[PDB]
Amino acid sequence: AEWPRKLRSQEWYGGTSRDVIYHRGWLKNQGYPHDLFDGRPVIGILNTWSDMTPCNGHLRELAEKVKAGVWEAGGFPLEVPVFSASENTFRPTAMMYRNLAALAVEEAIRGQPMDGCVLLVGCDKTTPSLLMGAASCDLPSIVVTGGPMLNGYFRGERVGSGTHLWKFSEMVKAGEMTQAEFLEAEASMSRSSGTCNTMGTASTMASMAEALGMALSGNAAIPGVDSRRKVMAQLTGRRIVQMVKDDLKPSEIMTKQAFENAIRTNAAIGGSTNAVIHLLAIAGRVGIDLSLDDWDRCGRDVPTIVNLMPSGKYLMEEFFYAGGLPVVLKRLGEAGLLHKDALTVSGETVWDEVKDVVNWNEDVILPAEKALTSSGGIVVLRGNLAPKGAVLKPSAASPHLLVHKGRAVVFEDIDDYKAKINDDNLDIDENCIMVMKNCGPKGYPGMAEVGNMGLPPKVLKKGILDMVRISDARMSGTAYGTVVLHTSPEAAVGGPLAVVKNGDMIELDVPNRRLHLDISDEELARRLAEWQPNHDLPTSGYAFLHQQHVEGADTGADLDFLKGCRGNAVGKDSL
Amino acid sequence: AEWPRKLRSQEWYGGTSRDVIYHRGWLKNQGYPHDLFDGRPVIGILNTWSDMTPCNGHLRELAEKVKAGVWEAGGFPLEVPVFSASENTFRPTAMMYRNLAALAVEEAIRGQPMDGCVLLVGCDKTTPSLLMGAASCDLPSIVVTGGPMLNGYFRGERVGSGTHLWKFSEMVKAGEMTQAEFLEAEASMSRSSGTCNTMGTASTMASMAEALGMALSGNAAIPGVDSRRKVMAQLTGRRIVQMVKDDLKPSEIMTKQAFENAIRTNAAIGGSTNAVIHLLAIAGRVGIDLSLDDWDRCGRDVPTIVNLMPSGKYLMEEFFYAGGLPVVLKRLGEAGLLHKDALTVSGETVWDEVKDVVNWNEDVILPAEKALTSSGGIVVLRGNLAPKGAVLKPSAASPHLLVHKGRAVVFEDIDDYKAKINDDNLDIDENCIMVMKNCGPKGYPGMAEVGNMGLPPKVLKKGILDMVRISDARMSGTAYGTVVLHTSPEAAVGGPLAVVKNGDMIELDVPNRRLHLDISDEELARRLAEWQPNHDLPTSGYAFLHQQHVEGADTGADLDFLKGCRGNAVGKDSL
Amino acid sequence: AEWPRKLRSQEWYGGTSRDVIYHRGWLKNQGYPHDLFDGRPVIGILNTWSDMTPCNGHLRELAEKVKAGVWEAGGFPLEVPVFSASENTFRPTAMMYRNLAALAVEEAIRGQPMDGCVLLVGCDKTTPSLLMGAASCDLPSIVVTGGPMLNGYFRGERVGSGTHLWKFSEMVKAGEMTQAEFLEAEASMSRSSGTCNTMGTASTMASMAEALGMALSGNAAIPGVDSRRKVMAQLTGRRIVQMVKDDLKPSEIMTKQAFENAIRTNAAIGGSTNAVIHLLAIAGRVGIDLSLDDWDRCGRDVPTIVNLMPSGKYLMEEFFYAGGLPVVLKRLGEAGLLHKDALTVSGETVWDEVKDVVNWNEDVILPAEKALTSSGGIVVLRGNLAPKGAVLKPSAASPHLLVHKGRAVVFEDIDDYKAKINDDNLDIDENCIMVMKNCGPKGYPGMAEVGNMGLPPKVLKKGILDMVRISDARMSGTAYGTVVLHTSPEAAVGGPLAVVKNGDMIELDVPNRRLHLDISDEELARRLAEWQPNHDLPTSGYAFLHQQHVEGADTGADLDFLKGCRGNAVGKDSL
Ligand code: FES
Ligand code: FES
Ligand code: FES
Ligand SMILES: [Mg+2]
Ligand SMILES: [Mg+2]
Ligand SMILES: [Mg+2]
Repeated sequence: AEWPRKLRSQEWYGGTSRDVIYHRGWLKNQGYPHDLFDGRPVIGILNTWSDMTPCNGHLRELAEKVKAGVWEAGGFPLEVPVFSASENTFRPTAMMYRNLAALAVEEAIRGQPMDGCVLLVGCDKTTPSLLMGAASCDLPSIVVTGGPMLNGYFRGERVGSGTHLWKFSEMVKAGEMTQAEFLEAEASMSRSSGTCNTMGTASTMASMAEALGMALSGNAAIPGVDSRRKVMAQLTGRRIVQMVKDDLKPSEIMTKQAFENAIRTNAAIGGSTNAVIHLLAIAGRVGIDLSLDDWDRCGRDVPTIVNLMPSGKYLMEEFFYAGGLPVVLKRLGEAGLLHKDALTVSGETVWDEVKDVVNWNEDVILPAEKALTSSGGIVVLRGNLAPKGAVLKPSAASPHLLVHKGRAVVFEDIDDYKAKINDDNLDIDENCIMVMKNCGPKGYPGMAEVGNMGLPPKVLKKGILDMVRISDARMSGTAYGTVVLHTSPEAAVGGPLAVVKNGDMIELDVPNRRLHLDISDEELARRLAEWQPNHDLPTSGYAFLHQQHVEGADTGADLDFLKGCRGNAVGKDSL
Repeated sequence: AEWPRKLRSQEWYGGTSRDVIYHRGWLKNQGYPHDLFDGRPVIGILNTWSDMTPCNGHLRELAEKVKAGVWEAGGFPLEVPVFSASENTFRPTAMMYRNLAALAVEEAIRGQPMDGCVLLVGCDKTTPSLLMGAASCDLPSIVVTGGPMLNGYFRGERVGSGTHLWKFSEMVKAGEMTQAEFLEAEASMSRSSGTCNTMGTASTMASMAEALGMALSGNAAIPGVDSRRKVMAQLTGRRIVQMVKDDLKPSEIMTKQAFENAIRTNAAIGGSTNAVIHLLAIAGRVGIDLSLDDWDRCGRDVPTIVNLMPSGKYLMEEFFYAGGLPVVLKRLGEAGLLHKDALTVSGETVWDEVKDVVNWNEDVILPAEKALTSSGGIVVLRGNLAPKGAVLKPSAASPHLLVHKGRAVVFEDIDDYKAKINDDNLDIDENCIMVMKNCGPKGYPGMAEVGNMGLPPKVLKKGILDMVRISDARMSGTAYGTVVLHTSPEAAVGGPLAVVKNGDMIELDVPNRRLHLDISDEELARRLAEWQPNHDLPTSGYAFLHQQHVEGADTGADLDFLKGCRGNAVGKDSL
Repeated sequence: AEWPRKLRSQEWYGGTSRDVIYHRGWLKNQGYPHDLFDGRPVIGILNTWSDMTPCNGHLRELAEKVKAGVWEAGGFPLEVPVFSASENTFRPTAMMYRNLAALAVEEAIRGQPMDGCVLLVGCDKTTPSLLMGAASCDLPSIVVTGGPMLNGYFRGERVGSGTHLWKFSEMVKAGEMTQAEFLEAEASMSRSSGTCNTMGTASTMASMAEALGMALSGNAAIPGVDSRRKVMAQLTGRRIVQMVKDDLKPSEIMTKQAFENAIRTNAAIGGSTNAVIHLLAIAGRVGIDLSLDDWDRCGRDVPTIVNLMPSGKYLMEEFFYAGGLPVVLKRLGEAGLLHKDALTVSGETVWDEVKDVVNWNEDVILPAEKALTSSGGIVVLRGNLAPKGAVLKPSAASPHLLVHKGRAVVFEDIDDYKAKINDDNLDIDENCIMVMKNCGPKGYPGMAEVGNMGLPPKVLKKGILDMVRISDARMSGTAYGTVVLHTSPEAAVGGPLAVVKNGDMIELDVPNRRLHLDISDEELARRLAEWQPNHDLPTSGYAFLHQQHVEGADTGADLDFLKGCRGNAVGKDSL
């Protein structure tokens, strides 16, 4: 596009009408030179900082670095806080507030005199909520990630965010650790400012951001407190001004190719199962046709080569010193698995960004023959038990359980699980299949990370730590096990998983992508004909709104009316 | 000056040596793009903010604005706290520490990789101490003034910072007010963030710096919380980068013409007497030839026209709304009393910055025919009693006492004064002459603002509020009365003032600039013969340093070994 | 100590006089409830933060954490920036300004209404300068250390702060490495906020302050960006308030035993040679008699068990995770080498603080029988060549060189060596004694860190990296080799070292603490008798102050008029 030209902020700040004396005159009450309003690019810095989002606790400092970049680059920077859907404070689950955050972000961008956006995110759900909202305006935008925490440690041994909460609490159930030992691990578990240091949802959506092209190369793995995270922020501030002038919009970056790059990247890094739901959501805002079948297709025969927990051994620091995601993207290109000419916010293709990087540790970023799995992509299972799809993370499942048939042990909701799971009389053993209902988008409500249900203590004491588990919930990106997730449609809407009865037999078969309830079709229609809701039914509030409008996990669990891209047209004026 | 060129900051940050890797490499630990060390101007922003300098309490917010401007102009901003000699916390008196703060500032500038300086100041002694430090280096520098507080308000009346502290405290012991009522005025007295709102030292020094050309036009009177003060700071951050490229140095702005512009401006505004001391010290560092007589000469027949406490009626807000110092300066050029071609930090002559401005309240900036005084300049008296000079602020004195003769009532030090003044048995009437010694630079120590002695209560209860007062002390810029100050040599070093005796007659003659002790030259000669120095001289500490090196107030009371300009040659390196 | 009682801040802020109405009314312009002036402890938070002290980059965040603690404990926190003698910026050498900064710190304490102090330090010379300053007032004070940077890395390997600086630049001279390779490591060398991460001066002075009891247990090794740094700062804020109420003064803490504890801790951790100078300076302000001989006696037979560069293999991170200084202090006590009853700022004895900690890594905090050295204490050599003492750090020297005789190669000043060192025709071998003069306190001036002269490139290429080097300079605490330092008296004040000529025989016998010039008493007699002092002594500014008053390195290189403790009596009032 051509420059100079009238950007949308001049609808507020250019000219001489009483309307612009009002807008420009009132903002000057903070000491701004008059020429800031001359039509140079006005940059919104959307900031999800918050004392109650501790994973992003340093993003105010990151914001100052972005500002200096905009100043240098000739723009007018302005910081705008936005909804921070913090993973560790929000109950019933931060997943419930992702759409709300996206709503507020979209309105905050379109409603106000900003020409381009910088999106400062970190904790799990902040990255997709802000990308969803900016995609619905399609103004030039760029991601700055806060970064992982440093390695935690306990008893001279490496500890990873989340993954060891599962390990320790199971160990405690198995009699291999006391709750007091667990407590002492607390102080050194999260011990710098940043996001979970395993390959959880935070680290995955940072990789997805980088691999879509929405952040400068290297953005994903730089530790939160590392000097170069602040360099990257300043340089992002410089770039965005230039991006506005050129008019490099999100819709030119996140192409079908870009989404396929991010999908094969999730296989390579052992990405979290929530990337499936978020990438779908984000694509539904950009306007790209993207389905569960693209996920399954693209991740097939892509080895998981990044050696981090929960699938592997190390944490985010090692991955960063190994060279980070640009080394994964070079590999994907080297193996012919990359759209090399995808565009990035830098204005270079992904290949031209990464072509010359170096793997500094083949124990962290593995050679293709020593991968954790030769087909690392998440698998989509279908069948009468999950007619709209269900997913599993192969890089952290048990091989002997990937095909398995056992007797169903049913929990009607999460409170049903917590009541029975420790009962020593619970009729369950290691061959059984644990099934849980009503933990989906409408059922939980919010689709909580509870599908990685803990094992019966009496199985754990035989030294068995895995079992086939099925639910319509999610699990943490930090979790592991042979867990079948996102079962669609969810029970709370009369999907077949609502009618599963104890004793029923179920067949899992990953190679044939098959999830089967072994009852006749007559018995199924009969059970389903008697379905009813067995979950909470809100009468008002945002909970009501969510209950009425949230789609299923198989499409991204967006709100139906919030789908797609609504543009950035300035409204009528306010006076 | 050649641009581009290698600036002194490149001695630390330019090239590929082991030494440059150390220096550049370490600063980089804060997140700085490598191109910031490529030779752009590095701008040190010297901040006198401290939680214990309340008058300067908003300087952090101002420093951020200076940084923004620097980034804009393409320099490299680095904030650098420096000693803040707060007038209302430091005891025995901030004056003692003025030189200490100029020493620290001078070394902080030369010892580190600044190419130009920004001087963030406010409270009384911060302005002179930072200007003294920078003059001794002569790197491109520029001033940002903190700004005066809003008006105080007690019982619907205007209350002024300082001036009403003396008015109220004398009314208390006159029997016209109670301390209880004095205390009620407290919280509405100093009720915004900034300096004293009268025409005191901070308002005078702010004007001095503008009048010298060391600060952008309009700097002195903007209220501290007025949004146009932050605008001023941002524009100053832009322009310091350009002065470094151009090499606009302090020696080039503070010429002799500049200093006379300053002296004539001080008479026009009825400025603080401390302006005399501070300005002699500053010219002491630039190396300009400036003397007491220059002061008497230049303020002669310059009418005081700024109707502000303590000479006049209103406060700094009123001054700012009428037009601030630019009006005053223009009137000086219209009157033939301005060096119109003296150059300023802006690159323009002073006349060019002021010649078009508009006086918006002649009740505040008075026309010459209504001037508070016809000869507004501070006067210098000489005579056997002050061989090296004493000063008096006529625009806040009583005309009928400017020629007076009377009986000496003599106080040996400040304890003796406090011990005697309120004694109704003291032989004193309104026609006597109050004399105090041992309050000078070495005597007090530090030359405290105690020269405006309170009158004896019994005189005050006659409705009388002015008597002639002589001492070696200073007085606040906010004080008033017919007060003879800065008497040199001070008693502590054996000046004539030391041998004045109760009952001696003294003659004050201001038109003839005479201050005469009426005793025979043989009698004064022998009285001095028995003079002995003070006891309990400080044997160690800064107090020791000050006792050995401070000069008399007749020259600026700098330290003898700190006079002059030592330049800005980079030192040897530390490895 | 009685509580409640009148603290010294009430001299400014208690009661009803106009003097107090001025002090208290003016600070209230920043918005403080009246009751904050009720006499609760006013805590001065002395901050050495500065954009030009990048090693202390985060101390503003730490200051806020301290304030919060002071609020919680019921005090009135006020932050006061103070001189910041940044090692990586100041030139000629930050050591020149260590006393300047102590001067400022002292006056800012006694001159303002603070009842207690928190010292926020990091970079080498900040820790000692605020400790000297606070020692000369004796108000209750407590230290907060910034903390070290995270490990650096190059080519997947660990790089140490400063230590790898000397290492790499010597490999370039010996042909094993290019300047351009050197430059690549720079971006990953200093990669988080904090101090040098070897066992250098900052690490050592932080350890000395914990060893002294002047800082809370664990204070020393917590990295800058580690979340327990912020906890410690808030815990310190709480504690100082109580210290003021109890009146726990530094003279109560920094006892002879406490200094012994510090000297022995230095040996155990292989600390910097600069601790010898800084500890004596600090003792000179407290009034405790302490000598170079105390040093030699106390470190004898104390093995260095901390296996960090430059002496060992690892960095501060690993030291932190092994258990830090508490584990070291604990071991001294287990070996009978600890004053277990020395009292700390917490009101507990050191042994009571550390007696239960756990060594979490025997490779980093070694067992005695695996120590780097069995007698790790710094050694004090005497002899005709250093009649007043010289020092050497055994834990990082070559043992075959601790008893050696050789021909002297004499550089008369740092410019002399800089011109001679890389000339292949320089007559020198791996058995000569590199001697260099005129780098002492007065000579450099400021006693730069240059005693560890880079070897002759032709020797380095034979694969030799160590030679006996002797001077009156310091070296970096990150330095290694068989280096003799602080040779007293210095050459510039006519000490023997001044007169060595090439070819003189010098003997170094460390086990016998002897350093000998092999010439006749008469020939040395004659040599000195015709010695002239340096020409071009500085005649103004701080350089003159320094030339006139700095004592020798053998007493800590204070200024003579600053030694001792002048207390905290509030001065006369300013009005
Ligand atoms: S809890 Fe915030 S990233 Fe996991
Ligand atoms: S006390 Fe600060 S300007 Fe008067
Ligand atoms: S340069 Fe600051 S600790 Fe080394
Ligand atoms: Mg999550
Ligand atoms: Mg004053
Ligand atoms: Mg050092």
